[PDB]
Amino acid sequence: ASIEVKVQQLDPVNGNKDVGTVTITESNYGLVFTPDLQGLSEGLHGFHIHENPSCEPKEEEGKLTAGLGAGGHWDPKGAKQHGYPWQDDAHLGDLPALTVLHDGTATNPVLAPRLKHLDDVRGHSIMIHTGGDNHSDHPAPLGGGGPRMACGVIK
Amino acid sequence: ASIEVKVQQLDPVNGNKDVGTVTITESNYGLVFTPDLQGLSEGLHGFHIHENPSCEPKEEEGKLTAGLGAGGHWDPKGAKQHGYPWQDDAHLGDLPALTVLHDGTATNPVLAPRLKHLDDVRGHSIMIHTGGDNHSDHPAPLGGGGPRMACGVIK
Ligand SMILES: [Cu+2]
Ligand SMILES: [Cu+]
Ligand SMILES: [Cu+]
Ligand SMILES: [Zn+2]
Ligand SMILES: [Zn+2]
Repeated sequence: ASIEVKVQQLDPVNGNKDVGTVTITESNYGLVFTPDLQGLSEGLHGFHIHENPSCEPKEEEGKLTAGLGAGGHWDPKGAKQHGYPWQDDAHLGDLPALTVLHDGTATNPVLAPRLKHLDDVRGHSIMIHTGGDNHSDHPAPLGGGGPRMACGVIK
Repeated sequence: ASIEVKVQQLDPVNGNKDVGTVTITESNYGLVFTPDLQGLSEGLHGFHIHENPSCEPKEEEGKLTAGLGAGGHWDPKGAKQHGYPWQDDAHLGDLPALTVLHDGTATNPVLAPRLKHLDDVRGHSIMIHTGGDNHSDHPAPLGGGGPRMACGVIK
């Protein structure tokens, strides 16, 4: 079983652009997210499951903000803090950082040990940030992910 | 946990050079390897625990080859197959690939779900290859890691 998520670079002005997919599979140690993306800025990128199954933008203080429609990091256990994928008292949506190579592609799979079944993540969104993820709210909030650069809805 | 492993770039001729550390800690989901490395080549690199507690070279067909003193991938359960970090019938030493950014640094931690206790890795070595890791023995053996670029002995 698997879930192929279509991911798009968010552009509230001229329209979202397809950048590939992220395929979710189950392993004996948790859900595995295998990316097949391209056209992205090289480096480490914050990667988390957000609460709403939406990648639409939302007006925030006069600005149509990319991906705000997805809401915050998925936190069904009410951890109320950003952490490591292997930290029990961190948002359940906190996944390992995504690696984008020099050529703008991302194909390295990552494991989210706290997620066990595919049905558990359906009805939410996967977000890729412009910044990275140090898995802490220190010194920057939410791992320093910053703006939402790409997103897909898990169905 | 906390075992700070000193890592060196391997050069049997010109001499080895310090490139930083890899700190190993225990999490509720397995051992976490947190790198703090510099001076490495950009890209994903094969990252595995090798059997011998040595990073010394060894003669291969008359050629003193970097890191061969470390032996092969640590495979205490006799999987005799290279695979994913979350694959039970793969070498127990198979870790997630290490990400080295454009600037040559690596700070992104990775989880090895099948390694449960610090002591299990003591008495072995941690290897960073020149090539990447597709977590398979095809089309290249041992994930295509190829030559051994950097290494550290786990005390
Ligand atoms: Cu680059
Ligand atoms: Cu996020
Ligand atoms: Cu290796
Ligand atoms: Zn979070
Ligand atoms: Zn292996």
